[PDB]
Amino acid sequence: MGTQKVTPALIFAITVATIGSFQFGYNTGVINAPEKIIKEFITKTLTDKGNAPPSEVLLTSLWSLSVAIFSVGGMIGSFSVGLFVNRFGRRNSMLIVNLLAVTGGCFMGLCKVAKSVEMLILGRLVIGLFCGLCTGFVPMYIGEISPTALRGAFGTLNQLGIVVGILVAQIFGLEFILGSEELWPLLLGFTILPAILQSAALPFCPESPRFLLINRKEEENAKQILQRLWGTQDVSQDIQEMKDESARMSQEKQVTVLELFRVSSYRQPIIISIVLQLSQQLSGINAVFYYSTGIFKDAGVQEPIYATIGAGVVNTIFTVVSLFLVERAGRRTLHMIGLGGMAFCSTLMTVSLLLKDNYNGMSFVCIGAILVFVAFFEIGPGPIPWFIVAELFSQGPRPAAMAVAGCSNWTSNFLVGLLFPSAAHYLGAYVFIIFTGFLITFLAFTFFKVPETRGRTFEDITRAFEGQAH
Ligand SMILES: CCCCCCCC/C=C/CCCCCCCC(=O)OC[C@H](O)CO
Ligand SMILES: CCCCCCCC/C=C\CCCCCCCC(=O)OC[C@H](O)CO
Ligand SMILES: CCCCCCCC/C=C\CCCCCCCC(=O)OC[C@H](O)CO
Ligand SMILES: OC[C@H]1O[C@H](O)[C@H](O)[C@@H](O)[C@@H]1O
Repeated sequence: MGTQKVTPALIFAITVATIGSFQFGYNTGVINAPEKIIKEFITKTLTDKGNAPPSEVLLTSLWSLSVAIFSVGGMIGSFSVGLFVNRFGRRNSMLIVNLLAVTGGCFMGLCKVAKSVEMLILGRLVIGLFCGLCTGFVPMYIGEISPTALRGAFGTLNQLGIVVGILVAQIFGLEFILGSEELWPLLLGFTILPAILQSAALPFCPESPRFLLINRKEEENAKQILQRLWGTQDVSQDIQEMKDESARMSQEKQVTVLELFRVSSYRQPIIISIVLQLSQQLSGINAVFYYSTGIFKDAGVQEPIYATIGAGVVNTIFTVVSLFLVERAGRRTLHMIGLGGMAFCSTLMTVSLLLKDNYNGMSFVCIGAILVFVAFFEIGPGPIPWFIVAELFSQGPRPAAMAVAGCSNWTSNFLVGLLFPSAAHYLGAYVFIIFTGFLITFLAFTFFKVPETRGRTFEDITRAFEGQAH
């Protein structure tokens, strides 16, 4: 660190940014607990308007739309990240898009009194747009304001906000909290509250000093930001690194999404970036999490909701473990340990489910395998893919790269949700071997192809890719 310090100003800026992370986690998790209540809302709304009651097929299809349109919004929003952050700045983009959060939140909060299934769906779409933007904005901002020596640790706070968001959503989802037939619209509308808090705090957060110096050529203002954030007058090493990046950006053509795949020095890190997002989603994490309640039930958990909240707690604990290890073990090591551990547990899910009707003891192995799967997920594959894309690129290509990588993350999530039910229908317990196959494939990819980013400047990493390309 040298004379660099973790100041209250720095902790403030990072924590305020991760309110967006919290929003992504909350909106991801919140819809699941009130599924039956929301289906009753859809039924009653259709018949209140005079229609025939929907079949189970239509209810399932409208429920699935309500859930999945969030991912569609996220695909669009994440892909749009580059547009916003280069035009408005990183801090200013986070401020502006809270208009989407409050709007989507109000649509969801008002859909019941408006007796409108359309408003629920529109609300989920709009909050999806917002969350997709957040998943790119937050690790970018944190990556650009963090001291290099702590960039991974601070990057992991993005995922910590996400898993805290999921857990709070699960806890609120309880029937005696906000998950009642009465108040479920408030469960959804809750997302307006972190938006108001974040929006009030964001003006007092600095704009990215990298955006200021490199994109806007405001060296003096950037230097003063760093000096305050890092609690030291001496920031020459970092300013000169940014000036090197400014020279680079001035010497490279304006970056487009398509160019990322055409240029060898860009194609290596964008393929790494995309494959790392795939390793996160094609792990099956959201399928395992969503369907955990039913799997727990089938293995004999009498009160499955408590096991799923237990998973949410494990989810949080091991994100904190990752936080404390990622600068020591490095990104490569934690990502590989997580992928390998998940491959073991997903295989054990298949084996235990195949055996449990003959050997009941294997029921408990199944329950344990899901919990340990989540633990290994958060050791690396949860936190690292979101922030590592910021690390793999210099200032110029970073927004387009995070747009592409973030979109690939949301899109692969969408595909898992779309295809998993059919795959499970044909393969039964063997469906989890599909995730095992991906996990192993990406474990091999990570070992051979993913560079260690810990403690390295963006310019260091970029020069290394150019050297490999040459
Ligand atoms: C202007 C007044 C505003 C209205 C008042 C509303 C406050 C009540 C709702 C709070 C949402 C809770 C926000 C939770 C955000 C947590 C961020 C996070 O999870 O941080 C992870 C890690 O700590 C990163 O440092
Ligand atoms: C009504 C009787 C109770 C039965 C139900 C109790 C289970 C509720 C808690 C957690 C479920 C997991 C949700 C939190 C994690 C979300 C994982 C996820 O990926 O959710 C996406 C899914 O498509 C959704 O949108
Ligand atoms: C009707 C039978 C067809 C099957 C069901 C209909 C299709 C569902 C499609 C996608 C669901 C994806 C769930 C969306 C919520 C997950 C949000 C999330 O946490 O991830 C976002 C992104 O992946 C960053 O990680
Ligand atoms: O903790 C689970 C969450 O981890 C990561 O943030 C994923 O991007 C998200 O899809 C998942 O729901």
